Amino acid sequence: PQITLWKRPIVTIRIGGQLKEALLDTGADDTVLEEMNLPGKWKPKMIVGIGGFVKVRQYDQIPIEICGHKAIGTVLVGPTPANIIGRNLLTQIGCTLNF
Amino acid sequence: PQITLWKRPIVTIRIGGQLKEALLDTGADDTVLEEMNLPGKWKPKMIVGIGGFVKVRQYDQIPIEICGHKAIGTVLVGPTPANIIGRNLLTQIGCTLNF
Ligand SMILES: CC(C)CN(C[C@@H](O)[C@H](Cc1ccccc1)NC(=O)O[C@H]1CCOC1)S(=O)(=O)c1ccc(N)cc1
Repeated sequence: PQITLWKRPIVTIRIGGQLKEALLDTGADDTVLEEMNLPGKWKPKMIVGIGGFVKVRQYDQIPIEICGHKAIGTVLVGPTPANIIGRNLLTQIGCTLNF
Repeated sequence: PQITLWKRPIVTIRIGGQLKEALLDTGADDTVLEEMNLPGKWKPKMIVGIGGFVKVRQYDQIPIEICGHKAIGTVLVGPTPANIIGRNLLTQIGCTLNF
């Protein structure tokens, strides 16, 4: 699709057999989801945003779908105020910025 | 242009007669630049990011150019780890996300 930017680029994603809303975020290297459960082993990671450093759990090889586009990727979980789809997945599904 | 996302979508902007690099950030409602001096008067504002709330200065009607595209808009200045161009300007210059 083409996603315009006068409103937040919120889309529907699928993870862990559930549908959620997430922000398509070109300014995030990595994908971060608000607190939830994911299966198996996770490493702790540090990310930096505005406001400073946040400790999150990194899950590898997580099946996920973003507007009908399927992928398996790394997904960080922790205290973010918004589900965020970052460049690791945006590139995978072929997303570009155009003007 | 078309800007791909396997690397950070960093572009050249012009503001206050200087060229700087900035992140095209679909996940930022607003444009925030690292500390700099800008003409005239400013209101304080609070923004939220992944690590919490940050106090910034809001300058209105700032002439700016983003990758060859000229505009006048709101620009916030504050302690951000990166120059970021948010949806206020991205929409103006006709940015979309496409996949
Ligand atoms: C600070 C930039 C460079 C990186 N952030 C992405 C930005 O798009 C960030 C996304 C966000 C949306 C909603 C709530 C909180 C954060 N928006 C942001 O700060 O909104 C400010 C900027 C102006 O208006 C408000 S990030 O969240 O810290 C980030 C960093 C690393 C990873 N792996 C994931 C996310």
